[PDB]
Amino acid sequence: EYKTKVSRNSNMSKLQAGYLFPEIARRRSAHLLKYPDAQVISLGIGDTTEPIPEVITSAMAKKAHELSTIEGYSGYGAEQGAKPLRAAIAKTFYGGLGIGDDDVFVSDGAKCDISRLQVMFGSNVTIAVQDPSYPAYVDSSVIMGQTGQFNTDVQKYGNIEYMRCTPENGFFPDLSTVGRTDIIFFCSPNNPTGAAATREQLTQLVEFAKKNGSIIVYDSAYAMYMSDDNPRSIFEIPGAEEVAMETASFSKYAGFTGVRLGWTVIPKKLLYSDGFPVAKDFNRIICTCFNGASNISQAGALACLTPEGLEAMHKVIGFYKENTNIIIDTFTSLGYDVYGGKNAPYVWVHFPNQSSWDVFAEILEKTHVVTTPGSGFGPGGEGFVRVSAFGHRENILEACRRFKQLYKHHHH
Amino acid sequence: EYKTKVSRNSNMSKLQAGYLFPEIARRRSAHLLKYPDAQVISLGIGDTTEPIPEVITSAMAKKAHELSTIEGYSGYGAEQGAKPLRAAIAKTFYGGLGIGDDDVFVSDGAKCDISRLQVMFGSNVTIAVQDPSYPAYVDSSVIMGQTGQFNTDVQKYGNIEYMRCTPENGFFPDLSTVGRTDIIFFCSPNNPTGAAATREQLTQLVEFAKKNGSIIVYDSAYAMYMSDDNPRSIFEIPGAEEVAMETASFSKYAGFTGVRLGWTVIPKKLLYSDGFPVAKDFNRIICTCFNGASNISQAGALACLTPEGLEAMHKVIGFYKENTNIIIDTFTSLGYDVYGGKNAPYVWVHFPNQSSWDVFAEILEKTHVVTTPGSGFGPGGEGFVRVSAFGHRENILEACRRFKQLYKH
Repeated sequence: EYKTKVSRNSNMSKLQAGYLFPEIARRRSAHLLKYPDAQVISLGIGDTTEPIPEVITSAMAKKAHELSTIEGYSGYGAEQGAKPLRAAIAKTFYGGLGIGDDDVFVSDGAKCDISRLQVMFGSNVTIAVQDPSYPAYVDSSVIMGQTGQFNTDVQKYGNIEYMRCTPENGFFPDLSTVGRTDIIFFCSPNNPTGAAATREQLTQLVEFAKKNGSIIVYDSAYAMYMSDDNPRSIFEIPGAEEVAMETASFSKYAGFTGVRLGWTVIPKKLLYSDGFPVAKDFNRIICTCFNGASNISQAGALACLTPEGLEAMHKVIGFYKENTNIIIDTFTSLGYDVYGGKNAPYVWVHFPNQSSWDVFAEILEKTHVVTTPGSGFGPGGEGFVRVSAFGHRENILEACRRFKQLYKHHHH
Repeated sequence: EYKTKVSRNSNMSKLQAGYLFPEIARRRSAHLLKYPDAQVISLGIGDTTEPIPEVITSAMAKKAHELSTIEGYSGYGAEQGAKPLRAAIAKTFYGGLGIGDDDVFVSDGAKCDISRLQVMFGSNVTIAVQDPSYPAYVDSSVIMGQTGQFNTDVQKYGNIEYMRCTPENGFFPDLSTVGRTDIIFFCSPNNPTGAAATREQLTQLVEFAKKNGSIIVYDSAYAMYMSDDNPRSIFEIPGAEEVAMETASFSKYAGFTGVRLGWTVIPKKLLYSDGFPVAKDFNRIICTCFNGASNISQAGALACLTPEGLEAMHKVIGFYKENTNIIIDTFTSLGYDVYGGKNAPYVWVHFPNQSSWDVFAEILEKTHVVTTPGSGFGPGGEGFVRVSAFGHRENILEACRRFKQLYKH
């Protein structure tokens, strides 16, 4: 067989396996070969299951129809996004926090923004992540060349600062034990633990970043699920504008998981060590490596940020919050320690003295329910299982009755 | 003022200025400040102007409505793209060329694919590009750290192999003078020259890559504008499957510039030096760094690849090709050497002994038409100007009558 003379990217070689969620998909397929008549319920990947509100899809269809008229047709948008959408985002989510429309960059999703920010930061930065955290932060770091090899003894890539978040520290890092890095990826409410940082904790985080001269990348993707009285944006902390940016998405709010629209906010006071504004490099990246969110997706997002859109999103979020309460009540009834669920549409269940992949496998085998093993979100990680609350009501109720059957003899 | 201690990415510092088209749009904005009532006609960035056919928009609207029903709602799609769409692409554009549905990766656009491919290749590869060429290839290379600084004496970034394409060589490089690199970015029909490589030239390119152990990244974004009888896909050349991948987009065929859908084709027999298949690393990038093309955009694309869709696209393409002819006849009547326009919806006009940025500025100032200066596409480059054919018929006619008035005399 012919082979080229080009070397495989050594950063790709550093990666341990496939992305977590593809590997789950594999095990689910293998399960269905074993049990062809199983009624599988997926509470794994956090994918929304209910229809997008009519107020939102009507706007998208209307925009689509307009594209076939002389008067309504539009080509390329500004790659930062439509001005009225940037304005609406700035007002709706950041009004009072000193964010201008020009600080908002509209994307096709937070996942893709993470990787574009990582292209911008480059191979020479060091990163810190919550441990556990959404696996894309770590994986994007490895791909960009920011790390060493994976150490199988500690289950960590070298040169990443994994800030451990545990029942014993209230799922917020002990910052006095955290080494300096250039970047700090910080998610609140956190995926997978569900923990939302308090104002006092975020204040300490900003103070930490300011003293270390770090940039915080704040992921507020689940902030609309907040029930506790905690900040929804990092920009609520005075000083955040000198050390933080924020990334977010409509995915979990509007059912936009397949529609594709997010944003990143980068303040004017966020500067590199030479005084260069970070937002100017992001703008370069966005103009050269991206061609903007879909015009139809942008019109949907614009429809969301209206009285009727906002009411529709509250109703949807409210439905998934009650799904999460059912799940919480289920595991608590069975005697497990269950974390999260209060401020986020998933629960973080403690299965001490077992490996999370084993618990994942046992739940899948016995109940035909897919969950997510905690070690998929990093070594801190082990052994919790994340259970998603997204699903039709009857599917959630049925999953929970299957859990009850599986776990009835465990406690006490 | 407070500054962090994070060091600016030194690859960002390398970049000589803003991206080409934003910098033009700035000059356009300054012009409208100076003359608020100027009737500006834009023939700069190749943005489509005609409405998307109803067959396509009706499919997208229907998909949008379906997302509001229990039965029609869908969340995350496969990051690689809906299997029926990957199948439609494989069959429609590559049927008979040995391309399987699993070799197709559906994206939100070719510009974004070039960047994802460059993340995949990483910092340690060297690149060759046509000179002139579409600026994203070079800029993505600089961003990924594949280059040195910009050299102002030659107008080139260090460590990039600029393959010279000229009227004199038929806009195809003398491959015996081209140094070995890992990657060869090749556009056919080329943007900005309009030149479409013949089957023999492409055969030479494949033979060149094979003996050098290079990967060709073939950009066929304008291939549907082909008039000459030349290959539309690199995979028409036997042996391309061992050395080449292809990228393309719906933007220019369906007016999708704002809708967002393209694809990359990576063949099973394309392997890194250690035997590892390239498509496998691409798939890993796509699962980690991307969440899939919009479901509505995929529905629109699926409707394009039907008899009705293909008919609509043929009609729109034919319209823009007539526009191009008008532009060619205009500049030829004025005594300019004009290249391209046969196989692409833009014309490459030679303005001898003059700076293309100066020409761009004169045209804008005097006629209120925006063009693209050739130096924007690299040192080879100077001083040509690219004129796009995308526009309502009346605006193309008006723009041409403005050029005639300015130059005729």
